[PDB]
Amino acid sequence: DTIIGFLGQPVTLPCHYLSWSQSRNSMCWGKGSCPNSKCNAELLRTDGTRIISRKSTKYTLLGKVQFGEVSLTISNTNRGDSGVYCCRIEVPGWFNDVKKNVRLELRRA
Ligand code: NA
Repeated sequence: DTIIGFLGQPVTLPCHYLSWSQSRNSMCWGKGSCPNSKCNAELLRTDGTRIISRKSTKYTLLGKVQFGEVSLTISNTNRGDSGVYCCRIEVPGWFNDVKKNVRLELRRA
């Protein structure tokens, strides 16, 4: 997946976990491709119901976390926001987290 967005404007990087369970799941977004464990350069983390942690108010989730609507919205993009991002759905048990890399390209307005 490559998302194309405009500089100075927001973008939404898509990430969905259809069978999300409030008592079982959690997730994080990070900058760079997903490492073996957790998120590198974490930008945002949820528990089962809500955002519990955030790098800054530049990053948010517009959808419902409870229903696995965990697409990341990045306000007011600049060139440094370009590149690969990691969306990581944390799943109970071992070696089974759903990891996904999303590339973001940005163009001049
Ligand atoms: Na796991």
